[PDB]
Amino acid sequence: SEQQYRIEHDTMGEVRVPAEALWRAQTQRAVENFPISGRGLERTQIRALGLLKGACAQVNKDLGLLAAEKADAIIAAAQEIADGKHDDQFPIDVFQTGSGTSSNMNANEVIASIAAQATPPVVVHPNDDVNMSQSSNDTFPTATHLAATEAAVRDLIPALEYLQQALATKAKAWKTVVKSGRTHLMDAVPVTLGQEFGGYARQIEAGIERVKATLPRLGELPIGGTAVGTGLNAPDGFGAKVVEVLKQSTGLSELKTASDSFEAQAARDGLVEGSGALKTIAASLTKIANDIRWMGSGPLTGLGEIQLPDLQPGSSIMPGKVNPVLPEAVTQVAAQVIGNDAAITVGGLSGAFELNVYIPVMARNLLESFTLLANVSRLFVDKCVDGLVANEDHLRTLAESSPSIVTPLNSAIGYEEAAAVAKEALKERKTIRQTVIDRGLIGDKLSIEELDKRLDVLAMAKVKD
Amino acid sequence: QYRIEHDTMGEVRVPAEALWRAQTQRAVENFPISGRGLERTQIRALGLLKGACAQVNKDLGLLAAEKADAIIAAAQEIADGKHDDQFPIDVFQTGSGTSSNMNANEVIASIAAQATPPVVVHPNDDVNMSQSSNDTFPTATHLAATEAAVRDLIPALEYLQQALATKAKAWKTVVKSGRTHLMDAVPVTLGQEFGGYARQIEAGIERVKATLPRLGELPIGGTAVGTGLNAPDGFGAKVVEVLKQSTGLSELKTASDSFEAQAARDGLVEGSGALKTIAASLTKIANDIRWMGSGPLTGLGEIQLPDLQPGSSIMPGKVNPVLPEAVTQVAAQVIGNDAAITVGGLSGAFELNVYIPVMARNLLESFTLLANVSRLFVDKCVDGLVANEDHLRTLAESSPSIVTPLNSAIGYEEAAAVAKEALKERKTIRQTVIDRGLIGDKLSIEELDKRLDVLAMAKV
Amino acid sequence: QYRIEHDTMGEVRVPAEALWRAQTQRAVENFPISGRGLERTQIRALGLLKGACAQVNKDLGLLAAEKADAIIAAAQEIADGKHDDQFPIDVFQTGSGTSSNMNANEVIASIAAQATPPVVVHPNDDVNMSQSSNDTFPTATHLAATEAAVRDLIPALEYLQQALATKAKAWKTVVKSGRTHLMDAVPVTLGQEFGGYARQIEAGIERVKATLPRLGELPIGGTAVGTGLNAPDGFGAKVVEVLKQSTGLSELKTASDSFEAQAARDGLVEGSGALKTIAASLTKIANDIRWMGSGPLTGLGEIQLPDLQPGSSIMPGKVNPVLPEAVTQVAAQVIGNDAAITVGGLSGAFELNVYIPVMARNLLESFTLLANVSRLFVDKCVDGLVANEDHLRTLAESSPSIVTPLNSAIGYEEAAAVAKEALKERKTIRQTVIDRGLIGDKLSIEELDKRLDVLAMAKV
Amino acid sequence: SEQQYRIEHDTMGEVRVPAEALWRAQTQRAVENFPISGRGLERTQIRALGLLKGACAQVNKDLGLLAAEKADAIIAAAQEIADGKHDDQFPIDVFQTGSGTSSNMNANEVIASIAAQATPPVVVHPNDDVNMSQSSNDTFPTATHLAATEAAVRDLIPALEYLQQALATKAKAWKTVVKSGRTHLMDAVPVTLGQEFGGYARQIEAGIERVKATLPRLGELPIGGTAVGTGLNAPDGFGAKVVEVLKQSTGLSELKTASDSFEAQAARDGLVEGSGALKTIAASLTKIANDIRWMGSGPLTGLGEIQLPDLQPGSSIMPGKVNPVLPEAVTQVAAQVIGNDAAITVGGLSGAFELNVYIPVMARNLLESFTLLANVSRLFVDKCVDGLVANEDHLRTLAESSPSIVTPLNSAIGYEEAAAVAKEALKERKTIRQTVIDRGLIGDKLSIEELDKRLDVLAMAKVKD
Repeated sequence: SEQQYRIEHDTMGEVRVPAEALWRAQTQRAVENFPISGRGLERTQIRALGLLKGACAQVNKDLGLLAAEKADAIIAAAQEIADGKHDDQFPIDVFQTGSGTSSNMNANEVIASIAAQATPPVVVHPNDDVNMSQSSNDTFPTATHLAATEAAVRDLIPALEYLQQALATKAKAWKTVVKSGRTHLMDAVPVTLGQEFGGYARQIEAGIERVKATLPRLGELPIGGTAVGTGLNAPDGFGAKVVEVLKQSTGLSELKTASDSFEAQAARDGLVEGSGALKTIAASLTKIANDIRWMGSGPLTGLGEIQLPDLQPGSSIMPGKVNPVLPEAVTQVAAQVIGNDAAITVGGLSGAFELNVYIPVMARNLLESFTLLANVSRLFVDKCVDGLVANEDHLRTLAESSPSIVTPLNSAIGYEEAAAVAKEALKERKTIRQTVIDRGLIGDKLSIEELDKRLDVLAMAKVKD
Repeated sequence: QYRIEHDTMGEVRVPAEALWRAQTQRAVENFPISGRGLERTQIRALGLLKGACAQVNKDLGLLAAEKADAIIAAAQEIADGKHDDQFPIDVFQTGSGTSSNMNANEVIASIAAQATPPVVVHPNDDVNMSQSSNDTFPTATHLAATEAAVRDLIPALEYLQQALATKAKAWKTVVKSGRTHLMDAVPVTLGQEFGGYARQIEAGIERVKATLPRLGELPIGGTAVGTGLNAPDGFGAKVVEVLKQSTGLSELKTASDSFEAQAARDGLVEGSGALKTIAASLTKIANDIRWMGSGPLTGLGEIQLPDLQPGSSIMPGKVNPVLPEAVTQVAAQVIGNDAAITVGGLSGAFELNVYIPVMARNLLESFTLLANVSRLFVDKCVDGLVANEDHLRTLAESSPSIVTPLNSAIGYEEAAAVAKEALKERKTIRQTVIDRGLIGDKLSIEELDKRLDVLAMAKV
Repeated sequence: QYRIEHDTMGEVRVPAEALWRAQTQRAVENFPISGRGLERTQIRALGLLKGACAQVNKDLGLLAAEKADAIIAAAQEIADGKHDDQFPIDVFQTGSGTSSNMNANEVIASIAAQATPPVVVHPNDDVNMSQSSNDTFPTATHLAATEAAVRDLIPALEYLQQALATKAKAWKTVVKSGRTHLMDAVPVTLGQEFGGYARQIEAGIERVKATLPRLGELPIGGTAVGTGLNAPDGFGAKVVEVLKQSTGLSELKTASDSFEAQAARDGLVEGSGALKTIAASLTKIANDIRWMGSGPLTGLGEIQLPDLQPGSSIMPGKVNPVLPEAVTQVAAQVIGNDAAITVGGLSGAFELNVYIPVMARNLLESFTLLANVSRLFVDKCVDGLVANEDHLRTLAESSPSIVTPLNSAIGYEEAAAVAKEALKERKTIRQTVIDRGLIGDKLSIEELDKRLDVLAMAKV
Repeated sequence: SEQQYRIEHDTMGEVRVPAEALWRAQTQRAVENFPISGRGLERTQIRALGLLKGACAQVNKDLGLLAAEKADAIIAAAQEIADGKHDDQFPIDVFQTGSGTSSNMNANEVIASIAAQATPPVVVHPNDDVNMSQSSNDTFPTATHLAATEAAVRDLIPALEYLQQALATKAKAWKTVVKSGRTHLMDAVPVTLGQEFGGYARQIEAGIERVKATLPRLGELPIGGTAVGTGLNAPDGFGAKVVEVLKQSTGLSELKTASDSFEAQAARDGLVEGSGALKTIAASLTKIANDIRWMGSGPLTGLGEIQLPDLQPGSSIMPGKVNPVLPEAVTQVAAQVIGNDAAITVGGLSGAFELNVYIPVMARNLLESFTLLANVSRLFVDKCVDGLVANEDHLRTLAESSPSIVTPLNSAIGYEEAAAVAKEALKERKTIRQTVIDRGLIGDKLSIEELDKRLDVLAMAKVKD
């Protein structure tokens, strides 16, 4: 049958709210007001709002500001929200008012409805009780920084740690697997596949380092500053006490009150800082994934250096073809993180006076970047990196083929003559060794024995470990 | 509960009720990255194309009538959105969209298998006949994009432009002070400003339209690499003919070059730059409007915005410009999406750019956000705007820069001295001119008053 | 050694030999930020406009002949680049370009003061007559930008497109293996690929041309806020008339809306998106070319690039694709410049966008880099490219995916099994088909050989 | 008269080089090859190349690889280059080969020409001697990271420190200067001008923090890795010894050898990381500069909160008008840094195998961002921030005018009634105080004395210090 409504109200009047909804008047307005992307807060963001609302109620209870029956009912309802029992009750668009007033009221209203249908029913006012000592202006970006910290510490870093270990495992397994270095895409001097993969492992290690270095500021929460950062209508030390509860319940050691309470509301520069770390990682990952698909290019017309695990038929039309789908997923994610970074930057620069009103869009983009990076990193290990196989014979051949293996003769014959040696070898399809012989260079400056010691490609890659 | 399906890589457990098969199931397992799949508009576009392809194969005698008809019927179901739950593959799939192409192929086969009469079609040999993912998936993308441009954004933009033009006219004699550098300038009317904003949106429409020639190019018929191998002479022209007849999009066309259309997605980058420009226009229009609405008492107080919702969970009675906030945040998102599309576009290699799904995702999102926010910006903000005309008049008469039209009579340097004296002594411009002894051969009182008139000065 | 000049803020020490005056000197002191000033092209554009304005004031009887003639002569000197050392103000000046406008005004006055006969003109009252910085400086910007688009980039792009088209033709039967996802695909010809690249550049030209309608709009005549205060009826139309006659740029026009043209610089954002697209095209073309040239022995080895310089200070005899490196780095720069122009464009407030100098700087730089690198890309790279035809032929015949045209005879799944067997046993496709017993009712030997022909397969 | 040339040569043959030039064959080729932007290396980049070439020669001398006469002549010539005596001898475009081969050869050739015209002349070979133990692949990005570290530590940070001190000085001077907070551009609750400026000071302090947190990786130099990162043709410990010389001569404590020698050449992710710090600062600065020009907007039709120092006549046409030119310079710079960041990102993601060949473009953009930020920050202090004057009476009036001063009544009368109070006050142009009275709210929940204590605007801004 037809959609049913019950009446709710706010300070602007009465609103018809769908009968099955736990949200009330202000949420419903926002539903009518912002039907823009059709996407609302993520699971991670609803969880954070839930945890925060509970902690605030806890502290209000602790300080005698909110009666136990009310506080306990708000905390039980907030726990349910944290646990994901009410995600369908947050229908508000990402592209709502830029302070998140609407989503803050969403949480307030939902908690009130939950508390009213409990056993026994408990009446809490969405503003006076569930929002006691709070503004959207501290709580909504607090929930944002909390979720972002969580994603950094529990989601991305562990994934990156796992990717790094998988790369370092190839660095060790392939330490003496000689091949031709390539600079500018042209034949350079020998390296090992291991040394390359050690490179990649460091890119990822430095990525972990990058994420960590943002945490001291990504971790700052404005809770306590209420409307403008003055903390009006909040008790002394409210923010400190909320953060203490949140640190205890989440186990996130990096959460802290803001250094400056006006900076933490007038700006979301911490979100801009965190995005810069992930855009760096997108650059590292693009590089890594690219070298891997290039190395796996073929079977026959490419570089043919390594074999990637087959994951799915490559082509609706070319039968038998298999494609480096995982590196494609990695490089597409990197592109998304880069675009998201730019969206965060615009948001970040557009604050005015006491409030940056781009929190939902910045929240959306930063958290997405974290999720995509974390997920793609784990898949990159399990469905690509771990099962790579080196084509070792073909790789030694490549190493031996570069005319630039003449390079270690520089100290003996000089750069100019060595260049002539390389030009001649290649013009006459001769080996560097025979060309050296032919050009009359064996003598006091260079014996045959020195020439062979020096052209040894594995020796030339100078394996350190 | 699971059933076994197979592909050329072997056998795969697929959920029993699911209409997709082996290749789709692997994609579900391989790319759980974002948890978001193709949008409604993309699924629709895929369905229409698959029906179009089967129509052409049928017309040309390549695909038997029973098989073609079963595919056409099934693709129409997909197009109409009866099977969106049957497209579970992530956006962040293989960059050609092979997985989503096979997803359409597999789901069509399953629908056909249970139709009346039942008909067995092979996902590769029949439903993918004469096709590659490399031409069809960007064709569906460019089809979705052209549909969004023409039927969604342009109309929304036309609606916003009309609302602004309406204000340009309604407020044509509403004089106020111009501001340049944020400082008191000479007189303008609120209407002039809104005529400015209306042109920005009109120019936005021109900017979207200018991209259609290349945005509407579809690589269909180029198959695997652009050469048309395995497709018959004229497959593309004919599929595009069918798509124009069914969709009514006049802008669709075959690619000028069938290699450019698969090796690159430059038309998507081009489309995005149009959108990026509109983002910038909309940021400006929206900012001016929130600044004009600022107060009640501590800002500029030029106009009143329709109340849409309580502004503050803590500050009672306060109302906030929530709609210009939606707009400016949508603009930011479009700028981000543009950077993503840019990274994708520059990253092609040889016969295939393999960033189609991320490019497609970001371009289509910018379209929808812009179209949706634009309509709302009219109905919930622009239409209800109310000018505080007397306060605006007061502002127009308060700017010391109204001394400007005296330049030709007293010269810039003396006019500057008039301005500075007026300001420092808290005197009017007129009185300062008089005080400084400028009435005489230089300038009559009649002229002074004629030229200091703020409504004349705004030159409607 | 210094002399005293003054403005309405008071007296300023100016270097004695300098032709600029008080307002320019303050700008020199206020903005030592980048150490870079207006480019040659910008100074030229300013000079032409200032002469154009004096011409119109003269025609309309607003500026006496002696004064107008002195200004016209002086502005022509500036235009021809005889006084670039007299424009020392930083790019990062007041965002309206007031400082550079006064710089032109002051230098003109000084030139006029020492001309024959000598003529005293006032920088504000005479040389700036009927003008603001708010219309003239963006007019000069849009004039420079239109000049760069039409006389610099488009011709360079036409030159690159011709060089690519030449290769498209010269190499039309040079068969090689296609690559999609970086993996062995079906056959293409090198020419087809280069036809692809040529279309990208041809589409680039179309993309630049499509921006001219709005890029060539000049706010001239709108003066301080867009209302035309202090300028006579038709000042803009008339200045633009003169500029078209002198420059021969057919694309210059007055603004559709005189407020949009000063409140925003959206035409610059639009122009940049065109350039950004070209950056992406050029990255792709250049990458393919460096990858095709990769080796001598450890890469793909498809083509040889003209040697331009020793590649390595340490690796003797090595040569590197230095020109595609210049191109791809130019592309990056253009993408950056685009982000800068975007931040500028969205940041207008009321009657004036005050980011004109940074916008102007980045748009004009993208133009010059692209035009310059494009010409070089032809003369020092594309023209001299040499195809290794026999190696390419070997690649075309080596791809296991040449089994593809058998789909209609043996079906996708069997063809896949043929490919996999060929690869695993190191057998040819033809032999594998035979081995797997497929010759018969399905497929004759004559047909197998007809369809496996790589040059036919590329379908020229 | 006509341009004169002398003949030089490299391994590709003979080149005509302008007679007054100290560069030789390979530089001249690059001049003909890359006439793209018409801009070459900056003063900072030539200095770094000069310092590096000297240190390499020093270490080669120390280890017995290069004879004293040769080393001493290279070091004297390198010193002259470091000191800026030969900037006109680096004519090569930014948009040269992406490893900087050309600029590395530029330095090698110039040093050789200097050494030849010394007293007595000393012949050093540009490859064999001046480039001993080096590649462009380690030296050019070493000179880049060195210059970037220098700009961070000696240029930006000190400027930012100076901007921060100037902001904190206003934070203290204006601590009790009450005014109306603004959120969403609408009347909020009172703040002081000081609290706002404390916000800004923290944004800049967190910017210093951001720059510092990149240094451990921005400081890594690949010197020692030579061609591919294997250090072939370099002695054991070459990089360590060069860095030791460079640390001693520059006083830059943050310089260090690379953690992974292949990461430091295959990538310039450190440059991407440094750019992310500065783009965050661009966001902070845009915000700060914006609030300042808005506060200074007027004289009569704006917010009229503060007076900015006049720096120049504002308008060629509007006489007497003065414009916030410095904030305009700040916000334009911020835009440039943002665009530069994106150019760096593209470069950073585009590496292949053993070498990222986008070093010149990335170098160009990062260093520019540093210079512009450093210069604009110092001017922002001296020509704007330091001499700001608060319009204190007008600001108290603004504070007293916001209908949102009803906010501290929430705990006494409830959010809904307080909203009705604010709506009524404003509809009937009454004060919040009188409206409270009129609505019959003085009673047991709220005395007249409590109502006056609570509406006190300076008390409501809750000054902490």
